[PDB]
Amino acid sequence: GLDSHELARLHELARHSHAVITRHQDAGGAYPAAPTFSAYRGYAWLRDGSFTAEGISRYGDVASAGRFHDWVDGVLRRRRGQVDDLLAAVDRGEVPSNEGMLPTRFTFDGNDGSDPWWDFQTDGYGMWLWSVVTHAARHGLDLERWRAGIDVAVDYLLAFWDRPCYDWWEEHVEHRHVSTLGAIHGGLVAVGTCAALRSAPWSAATLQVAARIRSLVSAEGVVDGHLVKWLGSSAVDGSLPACVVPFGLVPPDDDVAAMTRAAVAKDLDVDGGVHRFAADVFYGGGQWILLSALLGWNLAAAGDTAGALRHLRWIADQADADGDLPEQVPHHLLHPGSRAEWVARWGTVATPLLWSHGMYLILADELGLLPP
Ligand SMILES: [N+]
Repeated sequence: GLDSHELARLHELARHSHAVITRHQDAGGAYPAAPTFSAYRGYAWLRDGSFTAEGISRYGDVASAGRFHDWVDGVLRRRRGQVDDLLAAVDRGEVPSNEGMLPTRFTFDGNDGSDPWWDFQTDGYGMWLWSVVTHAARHGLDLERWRAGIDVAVDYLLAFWDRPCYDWWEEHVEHRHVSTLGAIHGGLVAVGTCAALRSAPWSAATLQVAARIRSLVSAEGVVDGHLVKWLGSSAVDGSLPACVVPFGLVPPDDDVAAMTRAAVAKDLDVDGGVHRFAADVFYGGGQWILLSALLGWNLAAAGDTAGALRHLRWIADQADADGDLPEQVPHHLLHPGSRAEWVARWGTVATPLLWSHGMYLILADELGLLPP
């Protein structure tokens, strides 16, 4: 199994992951993506923050995770009128432009941090529903604390789930991305199957829309037995295992789950470090900590503890002298000639990336390795 040498190092990286996340959590409750990376500093993402919050909730820091959910909830209640206006526009047949949608980046005070024409994404609102329900179930909490923000997110996603948008990586606005569909599905099934939310007006609708998402993925999101990066594509994306665990398009034991884990591993995993997609030129297309953790989580869930452990160890080997985990490492580059221009333009790779730490904690917990 694991010797005292490796257990001590993995425990310390878990302790440090909790510390770096809670040290950089904003006073208002937001988790930032990266406190010192030029292009990300000063902003929060619901994607990063939701997976971060789920690592912290598993770790057992109820107070920290709860302040994140408070933050998100209050940000979303503030958009009640914005969401109602977009729904009324749809009802009039005046479909709003990407420029009018809810944002991707948030400032720590809950304002738009970016222009959605350039980065419109719907996945983070589905990930937040999955996160807050999973947290409340784990710690026995009353979801009425965050219900009015849940209601905004649900209403928005029931309207806009089928809209093309940019993927997790802020690319390809014209497409419908399977890990985006998957994030929405996970959020909708989490609220639709939640006994505390049984009387919500949208209860039945969330499970009917989740079924519509699965129908779309069955028709256009599966090729040669595996999920694909966007509807109508043949290629895989490193984000796709999230459609198994945690978002539940198919269970871990399904043939499409197995075929998707094997395709991601064959096409994108080098020596334990998982690339985003074949064409990735961002910093040369490096190996992403959070994706090695996502694949490891999916292997643990399917009963492949050994494969899970190999990916955990790979991630632990990327910690720097202070125990900080970067976004990505360049040990294998898909497009080595593209790295220099990114380092010149934005600097050295985001380190720490809080989502890297959040995912480390999830995978550690899946393997029973959080300090006792
Ligand atoms: N699991």
